[PDB]
Amino acid sequence: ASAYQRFEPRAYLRNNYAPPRGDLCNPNGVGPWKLRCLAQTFATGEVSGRTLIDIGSGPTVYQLLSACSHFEDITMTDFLEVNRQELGRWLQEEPGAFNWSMYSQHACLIEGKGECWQDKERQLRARVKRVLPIDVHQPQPLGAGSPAPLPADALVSAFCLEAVSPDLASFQRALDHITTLLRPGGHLLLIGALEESWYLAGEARLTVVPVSEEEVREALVRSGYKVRDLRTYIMPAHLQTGVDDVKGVFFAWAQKV
Amino acid sequence: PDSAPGQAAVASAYQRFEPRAYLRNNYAPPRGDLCNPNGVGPWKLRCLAQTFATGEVSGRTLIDIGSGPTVYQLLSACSHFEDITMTDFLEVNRQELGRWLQEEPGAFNWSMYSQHACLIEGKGECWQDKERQLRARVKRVLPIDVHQPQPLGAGSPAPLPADALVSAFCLEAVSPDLASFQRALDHITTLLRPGGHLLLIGALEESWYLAGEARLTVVPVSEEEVREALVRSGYKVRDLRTYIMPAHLQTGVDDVKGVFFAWAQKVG
Ligand SMILES: Nc1ncnc2c1ncn2[C@@H]1O[C@H](CSCC[C@H](N)C(=O)O)[C@@H](O)[C@H]1O
Ligand SMILES: Nc1ncnc2c1ncn2[C@@H]1O[C@H](CSCC[C@H](N)C(=O)O)[C@@H](O)[C@H]1O
Ligand SMILES: Nc1ncnc2[nH]cnc12
Ligand SMILES: Nc1ncnc2[nH]cnc12
Repeated sequence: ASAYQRFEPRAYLRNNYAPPRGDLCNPNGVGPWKLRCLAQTFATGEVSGRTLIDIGSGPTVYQLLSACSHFEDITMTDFLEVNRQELGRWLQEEPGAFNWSMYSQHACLIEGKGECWQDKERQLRARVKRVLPIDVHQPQPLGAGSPAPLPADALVSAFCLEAVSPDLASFQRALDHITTLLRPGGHLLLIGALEESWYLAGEARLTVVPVSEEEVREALVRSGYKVRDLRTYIMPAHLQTGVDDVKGVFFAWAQKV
Repeated sequence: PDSAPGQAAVASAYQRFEPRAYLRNNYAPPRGDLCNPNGVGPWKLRCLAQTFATGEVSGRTLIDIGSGPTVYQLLSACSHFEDITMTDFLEVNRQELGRWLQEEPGAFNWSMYSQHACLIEGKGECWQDKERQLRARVKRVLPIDVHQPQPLGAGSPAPLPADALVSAFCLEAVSPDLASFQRALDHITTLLRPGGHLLLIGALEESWYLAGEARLTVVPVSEEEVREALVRSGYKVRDLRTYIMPAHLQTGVDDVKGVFFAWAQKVG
């Protein structure tokens, strides 16, 4: 909460999206697995519409690489100004931007439509209309007079809720909050840490609520979703690096009813 | 008649061939643009990928004829051959390949090509692994002159006869006339085992191209002239496709009208 005031974007990108965790060459890593989950889901053709909002974007864009060709209006979000700034640098191809090209390349590989990674990035940059503040702890996470088209046809969120909640109940409530952003029938792609209790972001040490796959499932059900898919990636030893105590990564494809 | 004159002219002209300018001319945009699938680059890689994808072209040893300063022509090939020989007439080109082999920063950057080849091969291979494997499998870089009856010389280092040949934009670019071209095709053919395969890529109806100061005179050939030459040398033509160069890609770096890709198997 106040702890997020020390959160360092570059340290976070370093710890999670640079080697080893960010190596994409080996298909058994967390990176390729996450991209794979995202791509397979959209390749189904069942997740579609006009508008999409990414909840708790942080300083990362990989979570939208497969989504962007299915949604012409995209809203990115985060609670921190610094994350939003870091997003801006990439979206505007400004100097010092993080280099997401490995991931863009990999989404292209996985998707298998012969697309060059540059076309992929252009499209993503083209369809992201706005980068907005957000606080999942608020009943109206986006605020009141949001420039964001509501309700969204679809939601994405990776490593936010559990990462910003002290306990299960808070986790459950935050999920309720963002769900009100989602149109009935809409879709939610939720990615997150399993059985994690802390992670580091430079000088920031974040407290995390440790959640299990069944708990995530139950929270989704409790929030009014049908769970279409819930998969688990177990974190191999060589990717336990001192930056957290994550045990695994869950991917959930839920649909609002 | 006498082949020494024409060959002498060609050797004289190539002394001015500039690898960086040539690379810039043909492998940087717009000709190098890999994003448009209708562009020449994507078409070349695609011809190679699909040929190797048949699984019908394999063995232990491969020789790339007239490599120049480029490696793209081996990207799809390298997963099918343990031992690859690269070759060029010009030391400056050989040095260029040397820089890429050592993975120096000053080396020309081929990774867009490596990536694109990974993309269309469709095995989810990252481009660093593809590159890593090409570097490992290139066992030597050798001088060569396709006009000599033994293009690699006598007692060459190369494992002979090779199981397969690749050759991109070499023969026509160094043969003053059709007979020269034919003779050259004959010479490289002696390097290949019977039943082996040759993958030939080249310019169609081109009479000149630029490589810096060097402006080289090319023998313009047609698809049919190419086919007959392959037959004349002892090959069965398995595949001969043509790409017509788009007007927007005719940049004044040459007068190429199109590009040919031949898949030929040496009779035996
Ligand atoms: N109260 C709150 N409401 C909404 N987002 C918050 C929040 N407190 C912190 N965040 C954001 O939650 C994110 C967790 S990490 C960033 C995750 C990123 N989506 C990726 O996939 O790697 C951080 O960007 C953090 O700034
Ligand atoms: N007499 C000869 N015998 C064999 N190769 C020759 C030659 N004279 C010039 N060459 C080489 O023929 C090449 C033509 S350029 C094509 C290079 C590369 N294979 C490509 O795909 O882009 C030049 O590298 C040139 O140095
Ligand atoms: N909080 C976290 N823990 C483990 N892996 C992550 N990847 C992104 N955020 C993470
Ligand atoms: N000499 C040449 N002419 C036309 N296109 C080429 N691509 C590579 N070399 C070429």
